[PDB]
Amino acid sequence: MKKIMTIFGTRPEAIKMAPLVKALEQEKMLEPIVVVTALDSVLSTFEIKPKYDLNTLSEITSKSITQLEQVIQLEKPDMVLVHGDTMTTFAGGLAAFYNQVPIGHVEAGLRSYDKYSPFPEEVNRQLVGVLADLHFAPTKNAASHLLSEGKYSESVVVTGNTAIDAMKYTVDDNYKSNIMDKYHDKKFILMTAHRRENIGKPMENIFKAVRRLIDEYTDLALVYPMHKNPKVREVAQKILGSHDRIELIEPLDVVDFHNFAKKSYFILTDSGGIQEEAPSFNKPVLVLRSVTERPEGVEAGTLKVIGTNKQNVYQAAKELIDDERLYHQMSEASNPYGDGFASERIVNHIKYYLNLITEKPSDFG
Amino acid sequence: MKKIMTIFGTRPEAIKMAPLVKALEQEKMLEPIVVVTAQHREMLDSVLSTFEIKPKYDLNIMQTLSEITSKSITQLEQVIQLEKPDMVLVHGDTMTTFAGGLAAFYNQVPIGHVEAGLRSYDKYSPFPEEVNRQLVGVLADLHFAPTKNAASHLLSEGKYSESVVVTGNTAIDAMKYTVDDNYKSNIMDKYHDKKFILMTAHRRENIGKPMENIFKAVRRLIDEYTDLALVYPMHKNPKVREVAQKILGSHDRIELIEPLDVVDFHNFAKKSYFILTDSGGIQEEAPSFNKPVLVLRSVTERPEGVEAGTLKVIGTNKQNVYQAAKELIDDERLYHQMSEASNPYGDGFASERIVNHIKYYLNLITEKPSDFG
Ligand SMILES: O=c1ccn([C@@H]2O[C@H](COP(=O)(O)OP(=O)(O)O)[C@@H](O)[C@H]2O)c(=O)[nH]1
Ligand SMILES: O=c1ccn([C@@H]2O[C@H](COP(=O)(O)OP(=O)(O)O)[C@@H](O)[C@H]2O)c(=O)[nH]1
Repeated sequence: MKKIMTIFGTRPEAIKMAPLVKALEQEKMLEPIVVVTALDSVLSTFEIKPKYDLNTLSEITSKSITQLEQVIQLEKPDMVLVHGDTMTTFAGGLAAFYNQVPIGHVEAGLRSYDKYSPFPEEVNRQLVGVLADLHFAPTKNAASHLLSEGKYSESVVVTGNTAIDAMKYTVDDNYKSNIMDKYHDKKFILMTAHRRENIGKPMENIFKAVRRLIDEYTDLALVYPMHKNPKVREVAQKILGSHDRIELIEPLDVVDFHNFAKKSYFILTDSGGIQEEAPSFNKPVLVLRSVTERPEGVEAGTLKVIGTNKQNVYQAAKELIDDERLYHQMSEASNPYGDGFASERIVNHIKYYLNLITEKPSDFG
Repeated sequence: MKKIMTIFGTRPEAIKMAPLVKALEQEKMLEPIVVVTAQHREMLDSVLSTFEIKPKYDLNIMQTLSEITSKSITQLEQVIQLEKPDMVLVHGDTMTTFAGGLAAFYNQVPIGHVEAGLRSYDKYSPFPEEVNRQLVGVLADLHFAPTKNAASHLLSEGKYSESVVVTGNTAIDAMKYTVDDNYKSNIMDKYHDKKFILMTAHRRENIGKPMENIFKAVRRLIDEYTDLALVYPMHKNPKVREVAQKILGSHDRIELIEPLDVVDFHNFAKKSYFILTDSGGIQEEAPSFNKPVLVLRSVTERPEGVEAGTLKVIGTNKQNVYQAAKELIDDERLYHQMSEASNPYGDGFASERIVNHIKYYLNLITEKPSDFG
């Protein structure tokens, strides 16, 4: 009945938007129109078929704006939903605004308050914050950023992060894997590293710290689904290669990654999405960054921001291994990012906003 | 020297940026690189000749709002990468302002926002200007706020304290260049025995009935008051002109004319009885001419002139426009209250303050200018 356009252009966004597309599909009064800019394995896992598959930073924005406008004018959606902070999020929000279509921002209000870090993500989410009619903040902290900036009180709602909802479709407590069977008698670290700010010396530092832990603790193993970057793979192979307790593998599909994460000892990562998922797996996370836009997990105790200095990475992981009570406290901390029903809240906020229902959902929480 | 790129694309924007380009020219340590995008093409040239400015780049851009933005960002990036400016200056809230600010940001060039912080706090009014100035507020490194009220909007939104500076509006600086001692006009001479209303209206007012309402209210005042006249420099839009002709045409004491060059418009505004307009720029200039303004907008981002007393916001309802104008005509005390009010928008030296803030920011000078106000 009411057309809800969902625009997304990356695999991490597809994971976060997929459960919302399923909730919009299940809702009788709303019809989702899926637009991919833009991944295929995520779309098949959640059984989503895009209606549109489109397809310098200036050229990306320029092309995205005009093509998304063509799709918006053809479909005439009642609302456009954009996610987070990528080039597509801003281009989709701006094309919607120019066509006077209401905008819902999924995962609204994250802030580093530094224009050049993350670049261009910090500016993208701040620019979308200007356009959006509804801000689906994942946490009360993100909602406070928007309320303090002067966004209208009633337009800011706390729903939780849809990353936790996606886990309901992927986790299988009877999951099977030959790599997991190989390390049945080991405690494995699950590591991922993709941030441009960690290319070069940060990566060498991280790998030497992890290699030292692998040498010192014989019952430890490492599973590292590596980004395809040839330089980082060369560096990974020199420090971490030819070791039977280290698995240097390709990126995992989301079913395999979530099930690996659920069996890991702890996670080492610079990922934003893994920080929101990890507390629901009861897995401590050591965040390989110097600044965070997810302080909620730090306050809850689920994560610890350790930077990329070789000594700090090594010492922080060693403390997690040696102090079982600290490990258990980080594992048991509740997820401040959601309870798995963010999509249902978002759907009911959309219905309320479009005058299809009288009840407005309460803030998650 | 440092390269200061000044990007602007419309005649109103050229009027406000021209005195700043002249101050950047006069400044020994800075070089202005003038980039014009020409959404307004013909009228933009007479502004450039009045102030003696020759653009280094003249891009042909100018179509949906998406297409304008899409074309402007890539072409302005090409100019930014070729020139490698030390700072990009954008003005106000047009499509060029945002596209130039975004291309500068993607190339990590510092951004100075001339006329920063105006807010209606309504996403669809002015559309797309309110959103454009809010989007540029996210990108800018220096916010040259025209008034303390505009600076308060930026400070309340969380912009860094030292990045927000009050300079006054460059619209008042431009009026120093539009004085013509040998000024004459045959239209003014024809109405030497009349009190004329000077009216201007944007093309967007003709989407729905606002323009028709305004014109019927004004025609009624011309019919009722024989000593009144109307001077209306019309946008070229054929649809605007059909509606003007159909309501205000074939009428004694009404001049339906072409857009005026800025020297004539400023000199017509000084001899008018009062101004009837939806213009943003005229609201900032009018107090310096001691002229009352009836603002044809439902929401304003210029409350300073309302507080000072030169401006009254009256909307576009036919009865309200007619009653508000009739009250100005009948109540000489109220006309006097709106006339003698001081200008809260500037003193004519905003450009010098902007230039010294730029020098300070790029570490060329130690003194930071004080806040105008
Ligand atoms: O090999 C991998 C690594 C990550 N993930 C998932 O991808 C998201 C995180 O993506 P990434 O770290 O690349 O991006 P970020 O979240 O930092 O933007 C989370 O949902 C992870 O569970 C995945 O499916 N396979
Ligand atoms: O025929 C005209 C009408 C206006 N102006 C000037 O143009 C600016 C206002 O332009 P406009 O109202 O079209 O745009 P706005 O300010 O509303 O964006 C002010 O400097 C006016 O003095 C002009 O030179 N000639």
